[PDB]
Amino acid sequence: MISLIAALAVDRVIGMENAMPWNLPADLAWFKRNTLDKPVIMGRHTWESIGRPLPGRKNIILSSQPGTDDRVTWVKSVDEAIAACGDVPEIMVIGGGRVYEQFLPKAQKLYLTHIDAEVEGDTHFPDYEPDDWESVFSEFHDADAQNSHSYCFEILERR
Amino acid sequence: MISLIAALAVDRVIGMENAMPWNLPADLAWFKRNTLDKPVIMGRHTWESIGRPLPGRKNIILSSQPGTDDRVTWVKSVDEAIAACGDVPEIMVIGGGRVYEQFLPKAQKLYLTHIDAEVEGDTHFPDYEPDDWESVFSEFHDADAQNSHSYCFEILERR
Ligand SMILES: Nc1nc(=O)c2nc(CNc3ccc(C(=O)N[C@@H](CCC(=O)O)C(=O)O)cc3)cnc2[nH]1
Ligand SMILES: [Ca+2]
Ligand SMILES: [Cl-]
Ligand SMILES: [Cl-]
Repeated sequence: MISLIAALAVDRVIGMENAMPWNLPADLAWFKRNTLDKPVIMGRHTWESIGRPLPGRKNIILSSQPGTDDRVTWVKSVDEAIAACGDVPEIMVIGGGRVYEQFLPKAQKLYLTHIDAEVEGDTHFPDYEPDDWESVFSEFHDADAQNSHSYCFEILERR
Repeated sequence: MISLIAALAVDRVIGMENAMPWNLPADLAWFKRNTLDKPVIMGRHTWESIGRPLPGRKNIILSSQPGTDDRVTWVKSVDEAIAACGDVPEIMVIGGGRVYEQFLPKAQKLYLTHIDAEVEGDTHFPDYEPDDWESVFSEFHDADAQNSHSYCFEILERR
């Protein structure tokens, strides 16, 4: 099955190119715990934000352009990307925006981090109609010495 | 000599009730490059925020309270903190606010990172007179894929 994981600010704004104005190590640990040992599919901007292959995961880059690197798999289409993953229980789609747009319709699960931050932004996580999704897990956390803002982890299941 | 190093948001804000709302790996790399192989003096709250000893530097904690950790050196006064540095050419003071206020009078150099971020702070860098310091290095950078805000590196020397 296919899953989407993302960090959303107020109004569902997500990053486009520059790094988001927040510092949430708790959220990065959550991203890690949930994607480890799984293939991850991402767009070119996400690849640049990351800066190197995510370890312990199969890195698949979906893009209309040229693979600048031999350590990851570069695909030009969604079907190629899915194929690249092979036969696994869960495929993780890590963004950015267009990439989430493309896999949404095929997704069965969503791992979202809702962050209490108002950021001005162009892109938004695709519109998802909850009556179509079941919220099965939600856990809020306050900001602290290590996390710049309040955040709530949430898992949703496609009904 | 004694130097102070700090990251300042607009209005000299240096800390908030929670972690600062930004993600600036390049600033962190500049901090490391400038403190590596040097003794570092910090207050207890800064220490708590860090979590561990900074590798490759001698860590000195200035605080009225007793120890807590055996991997660093705990001191009770500024004189004590200085003496514990020994014979080194430059001592780095890394905050917070109170520590910076107390050591400014003896400092000859400032390594500052001005970050374009408007936040409500809790603590601020002490007020310094621009006429008393000479900027001998400055370098501006916009936010990018990995850094959330624009920032400018600056080194000032006491006139
Ligand atoms: N929840 C969630 N949070 C995010 O921050 C997020 N980021 C992306 C894309 N951006 C990034 C940027 C960096 C790393 C990263 O360095 N992760 C390391 C963890 C290292 C660490 O814990 O510092 C990884 O190993 O997963 C991951 C995704 C996608 N989905 C997200 N989803
Ligand atoms: Ca100058
Ligand atoms: Cl992308
Ligand atoms: Cl402190």
